[PDB]
Amino acid sequence: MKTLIVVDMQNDFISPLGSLTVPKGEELINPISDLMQDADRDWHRIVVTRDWHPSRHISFAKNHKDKEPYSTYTYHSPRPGDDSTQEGILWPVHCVKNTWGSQLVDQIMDQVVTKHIKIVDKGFLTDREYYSAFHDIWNFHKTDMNKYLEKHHTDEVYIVGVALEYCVKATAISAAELGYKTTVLLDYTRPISDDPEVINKVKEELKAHNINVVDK
Ligand SMILES: [Mg+2]
Ligand SMILES: [Zn+2]
Repeated sequence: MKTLIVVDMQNDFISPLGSLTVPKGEELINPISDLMQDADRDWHRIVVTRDWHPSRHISFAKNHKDKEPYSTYTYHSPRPGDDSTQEGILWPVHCVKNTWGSQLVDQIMDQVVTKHIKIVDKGFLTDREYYSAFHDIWNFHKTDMNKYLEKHHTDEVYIVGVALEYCVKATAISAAELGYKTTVLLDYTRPISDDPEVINKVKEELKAHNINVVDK
């Protein structure tokens, strides 16, 4: 069956008042809300995801001496004895747990609360980045996502939300790797990068992982 995953539709990403606004992100609120309620889409289940960071999170530039937001940083595997590394971006503080910024945007939250929609939080471990809604960048900690999808007989995963080139892409790739027929509905996503070229690049990467990219 089909599960819709709505990725990180949170204030810090969507509102201009947010600390890490996705350009044109406000355009997604109503259409995604409509998508969630559209019976023609045959959603057996909907899952919404949230970045759920502590203020001391390793991904915030603020928590690093002599490093400013949007700078590059070398992350180190948290497993002891493992010494591999990954290139990453240090960010402005965003989606801190229990703050306005980490709240699902009103219109989505309203749906989640009244329809009792499953929430998956990621990014709460201080020591690592966590783009994918399925597991951290090391594939060390997993969320309950996969188990939830399995319980609910999911064979098709549809992904919408923000940011196209980060949490959306990472979640889509996880879903495909785990054997779900995965689709990204492009029109229901936005990149953080105000660069039109970024859309094409992601499109190609997704297709290379056998993920369907359609507009609507
Ligand atoms: Mg802003
Ligand atoms: Zn984040």
